[PDB]
Amino acid sequence: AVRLIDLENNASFSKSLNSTTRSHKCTLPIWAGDGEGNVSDSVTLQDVLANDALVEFATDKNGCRFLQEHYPTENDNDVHQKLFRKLVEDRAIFLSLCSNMFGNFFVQRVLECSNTEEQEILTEHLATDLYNLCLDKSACRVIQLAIQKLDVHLATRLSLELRDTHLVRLSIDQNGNHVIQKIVKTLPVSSWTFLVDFFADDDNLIHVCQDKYGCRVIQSTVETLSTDQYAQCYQHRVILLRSLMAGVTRNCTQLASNEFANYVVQHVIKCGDALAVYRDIIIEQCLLQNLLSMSQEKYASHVVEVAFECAPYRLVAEMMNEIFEGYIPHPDTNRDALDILLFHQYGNYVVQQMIQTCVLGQNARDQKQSEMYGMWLEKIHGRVMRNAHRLERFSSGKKIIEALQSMSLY
RNA sequence: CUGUACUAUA
Repeated sequence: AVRLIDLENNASFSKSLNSTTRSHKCTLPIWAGDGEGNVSDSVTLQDVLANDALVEFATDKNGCRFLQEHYPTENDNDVHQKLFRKLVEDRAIFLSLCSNMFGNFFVQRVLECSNTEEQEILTEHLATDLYNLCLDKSACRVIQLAIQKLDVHLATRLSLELRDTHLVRLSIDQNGNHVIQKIVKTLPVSSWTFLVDFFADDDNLIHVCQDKYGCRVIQSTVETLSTDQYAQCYQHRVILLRSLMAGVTRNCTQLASNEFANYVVQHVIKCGDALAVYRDIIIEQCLLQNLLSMSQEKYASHVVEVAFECAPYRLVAEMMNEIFEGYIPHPDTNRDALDILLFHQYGNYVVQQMIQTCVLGQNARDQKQSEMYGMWLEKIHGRVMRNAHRLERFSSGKKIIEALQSMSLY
């Protein structure tokens, strides 16, 4: 028949008429309320589409809960499609609803029901200002649900927008860190290798690693790059881990004594396996020659404690020899390192661990190692006995004496 | 006389 070109009707009054609300706090339009901030029972999704009020419901708590509850999950439903198109016609409106205290929860809902086609236009909108969406307290939850839910090439294309950005700022941010960890915990290393190249710099690693939030970023990266373990005929992850663990090893002395970085150092020491070489470097270059000072610190004494727990015998021997005979006695008190750590409110925990390691190590298969652990336990016992009159009045001394109890130091 | 962090939105 004859062609019919149906243009859409111009309506530049919708926003001006949906800007009228009852409460100045709510944004729900007055045609849809019941007077009490709730959504009237005659209101249907066809009414929302007809009055062009998707934004105004999404910016209100009860209107957005209405949208989330009645949003059709099926991708071929007509109302689903019309609502999705209203969401994504304007990029700036979409990025406003992502950054909205309430609207984000709707955006996450359309992610949960999405198909590759929808994910493509969602990804293209998010990529234009991904970094600022990651800093936002509301939009970062959208970004993380995207990283989980998108097809892997789409999420890769998204996370690559973070390259050449101020990643120190984003990593130590209250909101941004959980994005970066999500990337590292979900996407293939090929999608975030620029993070490992960024943390290869010493300055960036220290600033990010010595932070409330960035130390969890560094630890999540180390966990993901090391958990590969075997299943690898080649490497790649080993070279990336090596590139990162290099800076940790070069700056471990500072990191081990920091209020936050101590936990990353403990993870490296405690992990073993693929991190077991790096563990050894940390003890030989940072802990050794500094056991007495680090065992007196609030943060580093946990590092010394896990180092006694997890080290191989050949390093336990050097640590024991440093405590027992590696320090000059105090000029006025003639006090050695062991005497200091017995009565010290942090170092007592180190002494309790030395005893535990020597007790567990008596059951080792090698005879000489068993005799050496027995020798070290006997040295600690003698000093505890010469100071038991004072140690029995402390909780720590009661723990120490009960640990040395009824032993066979063969 | 007992000693450290993050685990964030209605």
